[PDB]
Amino acid sequence: AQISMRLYSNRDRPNHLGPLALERLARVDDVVAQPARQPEDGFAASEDSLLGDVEEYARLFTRFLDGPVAPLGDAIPDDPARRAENLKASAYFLDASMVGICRLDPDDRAGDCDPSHTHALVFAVQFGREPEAGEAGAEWIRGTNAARTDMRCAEIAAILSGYVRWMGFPARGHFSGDAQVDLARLAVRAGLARVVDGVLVAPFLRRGFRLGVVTTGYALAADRPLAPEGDLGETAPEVMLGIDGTRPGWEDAEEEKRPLHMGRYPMETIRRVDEPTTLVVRQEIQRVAKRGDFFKRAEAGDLGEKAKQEKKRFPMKHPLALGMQPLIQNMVPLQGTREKLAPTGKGGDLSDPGRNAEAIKALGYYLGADFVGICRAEPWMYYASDEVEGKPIEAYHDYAVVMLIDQGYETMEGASGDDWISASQSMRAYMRGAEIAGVMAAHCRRMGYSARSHSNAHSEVIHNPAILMAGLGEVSRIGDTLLNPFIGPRSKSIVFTTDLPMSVDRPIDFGLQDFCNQCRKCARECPCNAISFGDKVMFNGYEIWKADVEKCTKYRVTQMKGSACGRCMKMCPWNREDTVEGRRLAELSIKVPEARAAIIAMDDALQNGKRNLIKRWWFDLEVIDGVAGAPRMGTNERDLSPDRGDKIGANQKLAMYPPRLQPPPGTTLDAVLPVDRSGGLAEYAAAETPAAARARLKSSA
Ligand code: B12
Ligand code: SF4
Ligand code: SF4
Ligand SMILES: [Cl-]
Ligand code: NA
Repeated sequence: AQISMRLYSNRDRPNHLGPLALERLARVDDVVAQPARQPEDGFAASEDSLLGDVEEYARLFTRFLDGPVAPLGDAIPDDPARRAENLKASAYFLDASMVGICRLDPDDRAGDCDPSHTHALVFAVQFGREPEAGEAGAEWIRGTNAARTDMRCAEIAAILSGYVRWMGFPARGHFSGDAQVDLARLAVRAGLARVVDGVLVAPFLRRGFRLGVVTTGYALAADRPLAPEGDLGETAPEVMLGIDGTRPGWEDAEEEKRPLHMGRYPMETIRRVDEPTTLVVRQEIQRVAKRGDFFKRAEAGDLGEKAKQEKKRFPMKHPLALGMQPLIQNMVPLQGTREKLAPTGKGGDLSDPGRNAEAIKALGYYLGADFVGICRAEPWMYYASDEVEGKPIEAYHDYAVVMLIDQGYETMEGASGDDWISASQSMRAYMRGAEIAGVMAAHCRRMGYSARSHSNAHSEVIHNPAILMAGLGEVSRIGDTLLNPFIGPRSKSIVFTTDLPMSVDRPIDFGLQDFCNQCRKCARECPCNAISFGDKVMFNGYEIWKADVEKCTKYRVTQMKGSACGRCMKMCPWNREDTVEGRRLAELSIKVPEARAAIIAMDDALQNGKRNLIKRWWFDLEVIDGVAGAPRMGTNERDLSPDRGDKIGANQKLAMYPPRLQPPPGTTLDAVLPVDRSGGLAEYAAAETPAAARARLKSSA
């Protein structure tokens, strides 16, 4: 029934080409400049609207369009064609819609622009889809598209300019809200648009778009403008069908037939159940100090000196991740309120919780979420106490809005999972989520409903049980990661809590317990053997495959041949391309139990998980002592591993750290609690089986 996905794989298409067939458009060497403006919204935004909130995050991102420049090291590639590919691939990684590069002339440097800048990276972001007339949340969104899309342009320009600054080259970001150059002119010269009746028109971006620019003296290979008159070739048969793995020409129209609140993926086709597919015993779940998060344990010294020394650095070794850091850290003060608010009367009719749910979903999809779900924020989902002052955390809000951001299939295909780009994949998703949820929570507060977002930089809730209760994933063998039937385990979640009354979603059942029970690929491929090859256990009141969080923490924080790790997400059979056959393999896994073992086995026989060298678009750069250079100890380039054989389930002994082996509630980062590994190993051997738990509970039912 869903026929918008691609027929053809993009496995041989380098990332710098992007998802659109820009290389098949008619181009010429030069065009005559003419006056032009960016697309704008058709209607005006009310005070019920989100406008003030996206404007605030744009202003925040504006502070990072310029910054300090690092010292130039010895490891930046000289070739401007290679530089151009890398930087275009970077923009597409950050979800630019269309990217091009041009030279800056003297008339461009005659304004406030740095006279050393000779090149411009120009990118467009397409307008978001908006709800139709009469749909829930239409008043929240109408008239906000240029400001919403400007926000995303500032964000991307700030990250990319900061990335070039960390490589040792001055660079400045620009967008409508703060520009030293003529954006519309540069968009024409870089080949993204043409002028129609004084307004820019971009092939393929039929909803409208906004522009961002990074100017720099980092020399880049330039592009050519579009042929100025006549048909560009956007509906040629190779383009329409997406032969090279590009977006099919009918996808826009087909997508617009789904209500915005339903998302892009057909989650309405997955079975719902009232209780999760795995046992949750709420009366037996103890709340955990934030100080027990194993990154906080590492920071405090619980895992030894090396882990402590590397804690702040480990995800910020690559210059691209360093470009994101300022945005991530400075969104934290904007996360929101814990105190009750009074309804303000803004936001339209909020009396139907079913419609409030649809409005919130539409809002998340508009802003860029891949999935949106809603659950009750149960008290046991909040941490017991904060790690800084040690004060109790209250269960202050009623609902959790959970959103998933796809970490990116095509980048992960090129990667080892634990190489130089790994943490940049995590941070992009963390950054994008934090932005979306910050805006959404601010809108709730505008309507007089208390709301706070919960980011990688500062959460007061554990995301996992909210992902489970919101019906966005099932418990997987990976352990501390939940798996979605369409994007697999390839996601970062963001949560914001709120008091806005909403209908809640239900847990999902797509057969994963049976599937993971017959598969061991993640376990086999984990560089530190942290994933369980055995059966599910009870842990702090719930059934789970408990990974060894001490082993995984130490590997991610301290391994030196990349930046952190997410290899388990890469190796999973459910991590697949968004094509007709890929979707079909997932459908079969869901609908046909007798096919699962074959799918599991063929995933290895066909070498899924092999590194695709065409997709390796990033530079292997490690910042040490403030300077980018070649990796000091090398780079992980892992391939598929052989079996551990047949008895590994019975032989592997992992350590678990339920509340009794954690720093108690009220413990702060000022105290040290050496991790009790021998006790955690014994605790795992003593864990109740889920069968025994069900038997025990039944005797009190
Ligand atoms: C610290 C941390 C880690 C640490 C330490 C985890 C720990 N247990 O201390 C380590 C290094 C192990 C880790 C690893 C990774 N993590 Co991590 N991490 C966190 C973080 C920031 C805090 C977790 C926490 O507080 N743990 C301390 C206590 C609560 O741990 P716990 O008692 O052992 O409980 C864990 C689970 O059992 C589960 N949980 C708790 N209560 C309940 C109840 C039920 C019913 C269920 C089903 C589960 C569940 O949540 C906890 C996750 O650590 C969260 C984000 C967040 N705020 O939740 C993510 C988070 C869990 N990580 C995530 C991911 C993706 C990863 C990696 C894949 C790394 C990467 N490249 O992205 C790996 C996966 C490791 C694995 N095998 O599963 C995602 C998972 C998303 C998803 N799809 O489910 C999260 C939610 C971050 C995010 N916003 O997306 N991470
Ligand atoms: S790799 Fe196999 S076992 Fe591990 S999570 Fe994916 S499907 Fe489950
Ligand atoms: S469990 Fe940790 S170390 Fe193992 S693959 Fe996953 S992220 Fe890497
Ligand atoms: Cl994590
Ligand atoms: Na795969």
